[PDB]
Amino acid sequence: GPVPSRARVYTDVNTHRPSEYWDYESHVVEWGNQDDYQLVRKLGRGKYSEVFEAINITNNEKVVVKILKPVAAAKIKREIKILENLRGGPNIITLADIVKDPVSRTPALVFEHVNNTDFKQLYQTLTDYDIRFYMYEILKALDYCHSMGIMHRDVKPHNVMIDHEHRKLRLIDWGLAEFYHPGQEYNVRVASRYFKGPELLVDYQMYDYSLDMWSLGCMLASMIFRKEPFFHGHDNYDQLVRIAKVLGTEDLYDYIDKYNIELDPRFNDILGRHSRKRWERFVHSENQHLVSPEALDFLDKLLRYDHQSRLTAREAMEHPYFYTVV
Ligand SMILES: COc1cc(CC(=O)O)ccc1O
Repeated sequence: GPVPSRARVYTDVNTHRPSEYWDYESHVVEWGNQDDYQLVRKLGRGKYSEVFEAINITNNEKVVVKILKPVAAAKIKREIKILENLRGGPNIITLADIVKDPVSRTPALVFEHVNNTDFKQLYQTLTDYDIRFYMYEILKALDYCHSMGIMHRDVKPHNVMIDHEHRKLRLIDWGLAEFYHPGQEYNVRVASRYFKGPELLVDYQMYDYSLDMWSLGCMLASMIFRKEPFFHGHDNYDQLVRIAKVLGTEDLYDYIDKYNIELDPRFNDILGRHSRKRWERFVHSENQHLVSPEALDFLDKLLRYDHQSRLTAREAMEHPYFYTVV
């Protein structure tokens, strides 16, 4: 069977804490007043919620209301506990209230408002300096949540809200987040296709905070190379082949051999044999001003098959790529 794995940082952060911190099932939700909020417009609808722009009538301030779909109780308590645990942390969205929606009869989470723009609206037009600046801001959020024993598991441009005018960033949508417990096997059906780490794609369940670092590398590659998405898979299987056409198949086999993982046999007819490509293959006249030797070295240290070999969030903050950032 598979070889076990453990995070190389923040391994035992939950083990030493009282059960109150991480046992979300036992958490008692403190309800606010639903009449304090007036819904203004629907922003979007996903698999588990409907999101609205609203106004807090007690202070005339703009807020965002996420009304959860009646799909599951466990997911709701987990998200609430995580948001309350991380509240006030650097670049973490602030949960302002939790009210019972009168129509859906489900919880409605009330958040601070950032801007009607997600990072996906801006990330393909930033300057070199702004890519470094905002990447450093995302790292502050990731090191904080990892230091608090939490993995986000859905890092992607849509989950980074940016107020470009005020140079402010928030990491949102903690609905897939989980507490890291060493030796725990987790569900691999997390993160969006293009940002899924190889551990999810090869069905390795004992993953950790390092999954968020792969997703962050995918965002960086997309920004510096002006290729969205960087790894453009047609489904979860082709997603791994797209990665192997860049990182090569030999390092993929070394990864699965290290953890004694057996690839799904469906890969026998689609994976092939691919050499590792040099990062310079992705540089062209249109993205060259975003590429530097420091950006390429940093990217190379995030996009590694072996989750234990990737930079941690704190090591990433130490990288030369960020030396120019004030
Ligand atoms: C679209 O803006 C926001 C979206 C969300 C949604 C979430 O955290 O799941 C929270 C706060 C926001 O400001």
